[PDB]
Parts: sequence; structure tokens; C-alpha cells
Amino acid sequence: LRVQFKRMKAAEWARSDVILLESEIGFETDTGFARAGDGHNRFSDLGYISPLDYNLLTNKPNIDGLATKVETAQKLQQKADKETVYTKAESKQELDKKLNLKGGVMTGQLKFKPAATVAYSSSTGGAVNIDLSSTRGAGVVVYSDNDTSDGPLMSLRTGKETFNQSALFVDYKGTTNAVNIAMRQPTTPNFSSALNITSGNENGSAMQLRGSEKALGTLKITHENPSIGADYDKNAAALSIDIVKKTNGAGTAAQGIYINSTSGTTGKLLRIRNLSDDKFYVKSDGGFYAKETSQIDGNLKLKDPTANDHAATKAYVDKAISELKKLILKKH
Amino acid sequence: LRVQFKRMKAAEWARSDVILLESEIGFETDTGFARAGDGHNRFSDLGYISPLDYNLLTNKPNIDGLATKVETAQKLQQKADKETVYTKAESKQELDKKLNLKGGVMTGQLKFKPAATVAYSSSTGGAVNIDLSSTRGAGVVVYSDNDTSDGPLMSLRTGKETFNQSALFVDYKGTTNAVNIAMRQPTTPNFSSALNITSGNENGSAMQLRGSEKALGTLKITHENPSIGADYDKNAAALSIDIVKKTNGAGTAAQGIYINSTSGTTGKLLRIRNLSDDKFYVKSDGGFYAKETSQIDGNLKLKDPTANDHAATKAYVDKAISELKKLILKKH
Amino acid sequence: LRVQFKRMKAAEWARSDVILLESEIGFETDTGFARAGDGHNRFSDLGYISPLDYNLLTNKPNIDGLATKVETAQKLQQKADKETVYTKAESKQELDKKLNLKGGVMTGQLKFKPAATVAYSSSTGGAVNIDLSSTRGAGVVVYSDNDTSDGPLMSLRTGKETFNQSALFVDYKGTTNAVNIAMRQPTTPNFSSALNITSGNENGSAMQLRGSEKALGTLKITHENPSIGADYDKNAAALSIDIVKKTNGAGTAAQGIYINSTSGTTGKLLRIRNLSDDKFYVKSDGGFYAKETSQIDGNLKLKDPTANDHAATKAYVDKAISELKKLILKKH
Repeated sequence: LRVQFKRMKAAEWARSDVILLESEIGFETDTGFARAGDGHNRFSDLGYISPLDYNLLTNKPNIDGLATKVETAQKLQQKADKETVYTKAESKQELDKKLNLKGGVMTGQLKFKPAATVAYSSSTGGAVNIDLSSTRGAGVVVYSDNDTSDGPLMSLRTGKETFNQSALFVDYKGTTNAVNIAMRQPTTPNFSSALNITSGNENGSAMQLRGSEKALGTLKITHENPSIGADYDKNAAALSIDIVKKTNGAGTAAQGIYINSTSGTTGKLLRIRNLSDDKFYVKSDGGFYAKETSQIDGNLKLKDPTANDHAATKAYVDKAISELKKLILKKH
Repeated sequence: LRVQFKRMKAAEWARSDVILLESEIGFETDTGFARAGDGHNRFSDLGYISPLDYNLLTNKPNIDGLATKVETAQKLQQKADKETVYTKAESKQELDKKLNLKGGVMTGQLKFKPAATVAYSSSTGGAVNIDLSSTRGAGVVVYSDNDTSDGPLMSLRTGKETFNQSALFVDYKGTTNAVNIAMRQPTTPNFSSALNITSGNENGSAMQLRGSEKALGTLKITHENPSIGADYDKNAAALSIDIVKKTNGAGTAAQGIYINSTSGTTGKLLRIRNLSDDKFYVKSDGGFYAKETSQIDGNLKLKDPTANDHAATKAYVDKAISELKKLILKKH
Repeated sequence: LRVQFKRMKAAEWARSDVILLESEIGFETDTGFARAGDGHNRFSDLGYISPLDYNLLTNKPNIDGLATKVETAQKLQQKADKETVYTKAESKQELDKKLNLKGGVMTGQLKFKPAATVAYSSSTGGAVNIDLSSTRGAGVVVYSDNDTSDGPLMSLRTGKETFNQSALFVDYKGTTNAVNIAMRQPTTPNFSSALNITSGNENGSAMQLRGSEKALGTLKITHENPSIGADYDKNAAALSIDIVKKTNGAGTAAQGIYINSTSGTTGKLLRIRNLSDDKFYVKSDGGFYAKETSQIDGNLKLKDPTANDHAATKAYVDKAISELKKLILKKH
């Protein structure tokens, strides 16, 4: 037996009315495929003579090891997109523009404009607050070696006439000078001062000074000759005073030097010395002493003499002449 | 021939003892599947009449193109999670709170509390160090246009009596005033000064001033009449001095003005002028000059006259009278 | 019929020249597989008797639900790598080192070195610019409670002799003192001052002061006895002046006190009081008054008396004697 089977093309079977007997094989001549009867279904309704079920395969691939789009996308959604996030490099670029508390160099203007909780009082207030209690360096060090400039090293301004605090307050304890101003020897000379003060306030002294020295002056002024030439400074003075009218004023009645003792002093009110030797002085009662010959271009009013070294008055001279003129009138 | 095959249900075959001959076909009536004998194995041990090997399929899907869970997870592990990382927006929000070195506006208090490497010495020390050597602007500009306040523009305090530096040190070179204080004309008047200084230190002058002017005063004071009225300022003075006891003190012996020359000067020690015309003066030897009639409510002790314009003493008058009284006693 | 088929091993078929008739089955004895003739192809060129097409399987797995390496990698490429990006923690660590505009504490040196757009002029210039116009706290608060130190609280230096701005400029409006210096009572005494000024400039006053008080001194100085002991301060003075030569100088001609009125004043040029009672004074014309007995160790040159209380001259005495001597020569 060489066995052959009912056979025709798939599509021919597809519209055949032939019922294969149970187990009877039929062959699709154009596919090579066989199908077996069940005794009732038409060919197109039989299944193939062998399994077509994925689970029955061998050498399956590892499907359960493969990543699902859903599961992958859930995991991606937890990850940060490149575009919503700075790189380390861009991060560093940004931070390098910010000032470290450890310190740094400002190349632009640092403004303060406090919103003000209270900005406190004492040594815990201030927009800028510097405590050097544990350290040996300076607080605010401002300098310039520039040739010229348009603004000062430091400037303090108050704008409103009611302003009821100071521009600068110095509260000092220590063993050297609270405030020290050194204007040192010019090469190119200025016509100006170490400290210059002007006040247009008529109800207050331009400068007020109180001290309580045991053996010194409240203000001590020393003039030093700028030259080795004995008389170069002949127009100089330790203290110079001028008394002027207002521009377009009619004049002035201001005094030059006014000295008082409100509690009363027993010291000399004015004491003038040269080489530490008294030369002139006004005692606490207003009597003066002068060491040398003196001149008045005018008269001197004074009391009649009682001691030999007293200046005589015209009254005293005249009376002594008149006395002698009488007495001598012994011509009866 | 319509050929039919040994046939029964899968599960019936499954416990049949029938051995299909080599190549003899048997049919599972409930699956449609055939199996062929090998001449020894029971049906359930034969394989199907056609391949069930994944590798022999056609139209395979691209399995090797698919991503494995393992490989995907390795790649995810290199990616940054959203939660461990700032967005650009959150990054910007944070940096916008930090101060640019280029500059910015502080709305709160900037404290310094240096840890101190040394904090240096000279023009490279300081918690705040400002070098204006290459620029034309001001260093520290502090101002207020507020009506009133609880603190000063600038405050300098030292707490310990040993403190051996200054609160403020000014070392100036230039062509204008090192330090300039302008208190300009009040609308609402203060009873205070441009500069006010108090010292309770008995071993040091409250203020010390040294200058070396060729032709000026070390201190120059000018009083200007605040009014056009010639005599409005009649109680004013360029210099006013008071000398007081301590509260509950017994008094004082302090002098008003003390002038000395420790090296000896040939200048006038006190020179008083009006309209640049000498009116009174004390020469370097203590002789004085007064331009006009003067008064002493008391006597004057002085030496016997030798020139015609010298004040006569009571001794000199008395001796001349006594001489004339003798001589005239020519009555034998 | 038990039907058996042409059969041999796969590899034997593989080189058989046998042509199966159309539909005639042949069996691979070592695989169990059948193939059916087409009437022309050799065995190795027939296909299996049943389908081997993936698309015809049942129980396919969801291949289209699986993620492709390509698609996964495209999605990964949008995600940021861990290594190119700061964590929140590292971000915070970096920002915590930067200064908040809200405020903070510097532990190191804040230098300024302005690049300078113009650094402006007035109350909008400055490397540090503090506006307290809306607030009640201090501007710059510098203090130290340290025992000793190597630098001052504040330092202002200018290096070039042309420098044409001030170190410190105070422009004040208000109702208290523009600048106030308090050196308060020492426990450990300093031999120094609240304010100390030195100038080596020979073309300018060390200090210049101008005021326009109605009824006060431009400078007011008060010395207060530091002790309750009436005469403890007997060597003290409100104002002390010294006049010295240059080191290795030949001497000096500088004056002590120089008083002038450039516009002419009607006030007393020098007025000395004790307990508010005039004791000595120099009037605007140079006439003086002294309240008590006075002494000159020398002569006094003055004009001939005209009133009874005028000091007599030697000329006047001599002429009156000579007159009486003549007249009395009535002895013919």
C-alpha cells in the first residue's frame, strides 16, 4: 500500500461539503497540511492533526523575563527628566556666584534696606553687626590708594530735622585713644585740616568738650614748628580765634574768649608761661601779675596808694603838693 | 480506501496498553491530534506527528529586540529618582535667596563673628575689608531719612578697660579734610553739638591736638553771627570755658587757661586784635600792652619810675615831697 | 488495516531520491515527524504535515505589550544620570554655606573690591549702602569685649597725597549730637584721650571749627574735678597750650593764643569770670579791667593823668614838684 488521501486546495476544501469520517485524513495540496475528520464538521472546521498551542512548544523564549511597557513606564515616571534638573556643572556655576559665609569678594554693591523686626538696641542691633570679642583683628577696614575719587571712604547722613539719634556714637573703654586722627606730613600740601567742623545751629555749641583731668588740660593743644628755622612759624599760633558777622549782616557782638567758674575755683583763671616760668597771670580774684615792663596807651584808673610800691594817683600827688604848699606857708 | 485509524480519547489513550507499530498512526478523537508509533512506547509517550519547537516556527517575533527586566533595571539604577533631586524651579527658588557676589539687597541682619586666622594687620585685615584703590565711589554709605529712630547710624563700643586699640583710627593723606562734620542750619533747633566729647579719665586729656602750621592756628575757631542784627550774638563766644566741682565735691582748684612754651618761644604768648589791629597782648617775656585806658579796682605794685612816661610810685612821690620839704628849709 | 508508512531516519530521508506521491505520508523514525508528498519534491523539501507559523498559534504571549530595547533606551536618554546631578542633600549642604539675603553669620572676611559702574554719588553710592529710612535700628554696629587686640574697631586710610575726598564725612540733621564720643570713667587708667589728633601739615590747621551760636561758645570746654577734694585738681586746666620747636630745630616764634575780629566786634575780646562775676576783661578796644590789686615786676609806661583816680607819671610828679619849687621861690 502506497496510501493517498482525499485532497484538494485549502480554499477548495474551504467550500467543500465533504465530511471526513472520524480520523479520516484530508490533505491541503497547497499548504502540505493535513486535517482529520470528526465525522460531522466540514474541513474548514477541523483543526490540524498536530498542536498549535504556544504552551506546548519546546525551546520557549523567556517571556516572563522581559520588561512590559507598563512596568517600564511606571519605573521611568519615578526618574527625573534631564530638562527639569540642573547638572552638577550648572549647579556649581550658580553657587560660585553666591557669597560663602566663610568669606569672599564682592564686586558689586551690597545694599541694606532692613525690613526691621526691631533691629534691636545695644550690641545686638544693626544692619551690620560685628563682634570682635574673641578675635584680634580689625572690624571695618576701609582704604584707598587711588589718586583721586568722587566719594569719601565713609559717609554718614541724616535727612530729617527731628532725627533723634547720633550719626556716630563712640562708647570707649581701653588704654589708648578712643578716636585717633593722623594727618601726616604732606608732600603735596593741602589747605585743609585733620578735622573740620561747621555748625549753623544757633542754639548749641559746634563742639562740646568735658573732661575731668587731675593734672592735665581738658583740651591739650601743641603747636610744633614745622621747620628747624627758629622764626619760620612766627605767624603761627596754638589757638586762633576769629569773630565775624553774617554775610550782609550789620556786625557782631560775640566775645572772643569767655572763661567762667560756675562753682568757683581757687585756680589761676589764666596762666601764661614761657620755659615753664610764669610770665603773666590772672588770679582767681581777677588780680593780675605781669613779669615785665608794660605799656598802656591811655590812662590807668586805680585806687590811692597805701604801700610804698603802689602806683600813685593824681589825687595823691595833688594832695601831697597842696599839703606842702600849705605847710610851707609859714610866712604868717 | 477511506482510511480510519485506531482512535479513542486522549485520556483513554493515556491509559491504554496498546503499542502502535512503528509509523502507525493513532488519533485523539477529542483533540484532533495524531501520534505515530515507534513500536515500543505507549501512546502517551509518543510525540506528535509534527514539530512543537519554537526555533522551527516561522514568523517568529523579535525576542532579542525586547528589553529584559534585568537589563532595564540596571539602566534605571543609574538614573536619579525625582524625589532625591531638586527641579530647576526649586533650585532657582533657593539660589534667589542667596546673595550674589555681583551684589544685592539684604533685608536682614548681617552679623560677623570672626573665627580669626589672624584677621591680619593693616590694609588686608578686618571682618569687612573695602579697597577703593581702583574706583571713584564711596566705601561705607550709611544714611537715614527717617523722622526718629532708636539707634545711631554707626556705633563703636569697647567693653574692657584693658582694650589696647582705638575704636576709630584715621590715617589720612590727601588734599581736603580727613574728617569733616557738617551740622547745617536747623529748622527745628537742637540744643546740641556737631561733636560732643566727654571723658571721666583723670589721667589723660579729653581731647589732644598737635599741629605744625607755618602761619595758622593749630586749632582755628570762628564764630559767625547767626543773625544780621549787629548785637544779637552779644552773649556768644568763640571759646567758652567753665570750671566746676564734682557733684557733692568740696570745690576745685583747676585753672582756666594754661599757656606754656616748653622749648621757649619768641612769639607773643597772647595776642588780642580787633579788625586786625593789636589791642592788647602779652609778650614772650610777660610784659603786656593795652591800647586804651584801663582800670584796676585795687592798687598796682610796681617798680620806681625811671622814664618820664613811667607810672610813679608812692615811694617816689613821697621822696620828692620830702626832698622839697628839706631843701626849702632854708630858714636856717 | 494497520497502516504503516515509508519510513527511515531524518538524515536518511535527507539523501533519499524517493519522491512521495501527492499526499503520501512519510515518517522520520527518529523525530516522530511526518511529511506528505507533493509528487515532485524530495523529502527534505516537503514541509511538515501541520503548521509551524507563529501567527497560527493559540495562547500567544503578549508581545506587543513588551518594551523594546530601542524604545526603552529613548526613554532613558531623557532621564538624568545620578552622577551628573546633586541630590537634595548635597544641594542643601552647598546652599547652607551661602549667605541668605534674609540674613546670617559670616565667619570669615567679606572683602569688597568694586569693579565700579560709577559707584554713584550721594545716598545711592558706596560698596556698602545702608538706608535706615524706614526703620528704628542702628546702621553699623561694631564692638568688642575682648581684653586686648591687634587692630581697631574701625580703620580709614588713604594712601595718596592727591586724594581729594574725606576719609569720613558727616552730614547731620537732627536734635541730638551728630557725633558723640564717651570715654567713661577708667578702673585701669589710660594716659590717653577720647579724641587725639595730629597733623604734620604746615599749610592747614590741624582742627578747624566754625559755629554760629546766639548765646553759647563755638567751642564749649568744661573741666570737672575728678575728686571731691577741693584742691586735688590744682594742676588741671580746661585749656592747656604748649609751643615747641621741631626736634633738632633752632626754636620757635609761634604765638600762644591769637584772637582777632576780621569784621570787627563790639563784644569783650577776653572775659574772665569766677562764680559768674567779672574779674578781668579786655574790651573790644583793648582797654582792660582788673578787679583786684595787681603787680608788675617792672615799670608801666602810660599817658599823663587827667582825672583824680588816674595813675600819675614821673613827668607829672616832677612837673608839680618843679612848679612848687619855683612858686615857693618868693624870696625874690
